[PDB]
Amino acid sequence: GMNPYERGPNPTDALLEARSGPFSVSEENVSRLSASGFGGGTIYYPRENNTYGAVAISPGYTGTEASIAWLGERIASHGFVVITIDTITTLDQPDSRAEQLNAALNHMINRASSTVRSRIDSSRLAVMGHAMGGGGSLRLASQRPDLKAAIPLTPWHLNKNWSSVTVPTLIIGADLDTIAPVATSAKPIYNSLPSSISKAYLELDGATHFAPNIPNKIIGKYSVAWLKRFVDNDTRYTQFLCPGPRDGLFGEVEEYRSTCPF
Repeated sequence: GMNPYERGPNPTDALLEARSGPFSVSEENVSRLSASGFGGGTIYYPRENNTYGAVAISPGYTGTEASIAWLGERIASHGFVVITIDTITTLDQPDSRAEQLNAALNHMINRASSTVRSRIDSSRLAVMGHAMGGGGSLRLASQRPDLKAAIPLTPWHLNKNWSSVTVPTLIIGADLDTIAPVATSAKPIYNSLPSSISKAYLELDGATHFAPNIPNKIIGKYSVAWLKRFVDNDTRYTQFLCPGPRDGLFGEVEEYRSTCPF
């Protein structure tokens, strides 16, 4: 098609809500010893002979790669090369996690096997992270306006003012989070982002701080729609983001805000 970055079948709610997307995925192990500037991890990549955008995902404080593994694989299965990382130590702070997200992106582009490197369009990169890892994704986005998307999940950073970020950013909050409360963290972060960038706020209903650490159909669906729209420029996914998920009785979320139209 006209957009050279479109991958996969035309989307539906059911296809985005499924446990796995349409792309067969393989894994490349990144040992802690092979990793420069992060703690190792796993690269999930589509076996099909396309090039895809690449995504690095960081866990949060005391969290391991296993706390975010499901989301990396799910996203990769919709047509992305995704690394889920361990950090250098489990106690690393958000700004350290930002440096490690950068190191993880660089590893995929420079240090992985030719099998992985040949499937990456190194010009189309995104970052994600849970909690302090979401704070890391915000810091790195602020330093790297070349990134195509950022998805901070139940994020925390010391700094809530990310008005300098121009990367399309989807903030995911959890209404029952007591560890990084949306009242003091996710919502101040989201409202700091400029009106003039592509951004959205998605607050999960009945959700704790740890909602991102188990398979979650809503997180999977809208993370994939966000990356599709902004890493792939794929306007087939605009309809999922704008006006976006409904709230209330038959809805998907507690609250959704956006700078739609995209």
